[PDB]
Amino acid sequence: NTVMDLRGNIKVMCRFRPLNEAEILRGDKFIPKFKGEETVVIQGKPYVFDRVLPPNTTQEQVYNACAKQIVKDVLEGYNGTIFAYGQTSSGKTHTMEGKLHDPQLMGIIPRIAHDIFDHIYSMDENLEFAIKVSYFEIYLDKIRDLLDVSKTNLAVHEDKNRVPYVKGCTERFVSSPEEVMDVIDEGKSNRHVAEHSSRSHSIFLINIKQENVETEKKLSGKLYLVDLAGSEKVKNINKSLSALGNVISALAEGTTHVPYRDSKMTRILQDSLGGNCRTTIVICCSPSVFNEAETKSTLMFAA
Ligand SMILES: Nc1ncnc2c1ncn2[C@@H]1O[C@H](COP(=O)(O)OP(=O)(O)O)[C@@H](O)[C@H]1O
Ligand SMILES: [Mg+2]
Repeated sequence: NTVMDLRGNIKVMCRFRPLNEAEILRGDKFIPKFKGEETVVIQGKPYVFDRVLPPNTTQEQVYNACAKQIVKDVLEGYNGTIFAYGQTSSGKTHTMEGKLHDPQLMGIIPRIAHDIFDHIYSMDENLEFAIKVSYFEIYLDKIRDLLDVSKTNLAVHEDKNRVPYVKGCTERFVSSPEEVMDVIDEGKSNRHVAEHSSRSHSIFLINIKQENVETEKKLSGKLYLVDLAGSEKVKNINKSLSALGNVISALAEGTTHVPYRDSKMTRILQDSLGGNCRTTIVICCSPSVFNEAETKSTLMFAA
């Protein structure tokens, strides 16, 4: 959807982060200019987005602009993806997970958590839910499961009925917002070390299933939260982000065939990416000169 027009439904948003302690000491010039709620400029000719989020924008502000709508109709049987993009340091991980237990500094995923268990708990009623989550990285084109260090190079089969999935990826049923937090921690705790996260894609899946206890009828929704690896140029390739780009721009033209198979990632996410779905990309940029290099690359990744 009652708040989603058209097969996609790709929105691109642009969070600029504040200059940090280093950058201010150094005396970094500050390059971006903000015309309105959607436009940003550097040197010349604009970039237009669904939304621009200047340094001042709070997490709670970011959540409402990017996630809250997606959350509502996952609870109504639809699939959704939220991407965080940008060079290393831009604030992708600030945006997606934040400080998990500060009520003010926590990012999207914890906020999605609290949100979910609040629609659910203002009602049931006759609705009984099963919420399971999967947490896995894609490093060097292999699918490492962050919930089970046994599993690396996991395999992408295509289901029964046409569309891809990830065989035998650990699932972990949760039932409180903090149990959702736990799974993020568990994975951070299984996650390889030696920057490593700076060079691998994090996929966080929240699978909500619900059944009516009388009518018996049931809905299923999937919400993927993805923390993409830095887009900079200066642990390899990252043709991946190009496959991603290829998919998005394709959807947003109204051709007919979409380069899903071009990467493991766009293969997996295919059923939560395009058509009936919502996909919001949060591209994250630094306002410094010292990163204007990538800032502009990052900026035109979208269209
Ligand atoms: N919008 C913001 N407001 C305040 N601090 C931020 C913001 N964005 C990033 N930071 C801080 O700057 C650093 C870089 O963020 P990070 O999420 O690690 O970027 P990336 O994930 O792209 O490497 C972190 O210490 C983070 O907490
Ligand atoms: Mg990061």
